[PDB]
Amino acid sequence: SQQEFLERARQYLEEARRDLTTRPYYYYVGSDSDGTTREARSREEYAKPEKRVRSLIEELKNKENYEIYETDYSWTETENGETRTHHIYFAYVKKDGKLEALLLRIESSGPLTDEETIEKTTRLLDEIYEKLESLS
Repeated sequence: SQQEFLERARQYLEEARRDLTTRPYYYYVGSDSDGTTREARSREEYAKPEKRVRSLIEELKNKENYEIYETDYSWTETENGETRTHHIYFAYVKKDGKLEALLLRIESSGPLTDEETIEKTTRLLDEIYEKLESLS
């Protein structure tokens, strides 16, 4: 059922929305149809490498009853020597009403400053949370 993964990613999204304007962070969480969930609350925990997930995605894009969803918002700004990067990737694959793979990557090199980007990232994290509640 991957309920563990569900709760872990819910908590990660909560903390991301909470610390959007507070502190850098890095959250990874990935589960497959076998249920093997791997997390990474620190950067170097997953900086050492999702392959089968994207391979199955691309294969299923081009047999049936599949519901696939993926979102990826990434923006970087390298100015004055500072390379502030931010990245959010979410994706779930569901073959024949059976969750085959779920993946979440949230990454923030530091606190956000653009009000527009803050609102966009909050809205996207909330959308991912609302979808994750539906995937239970």
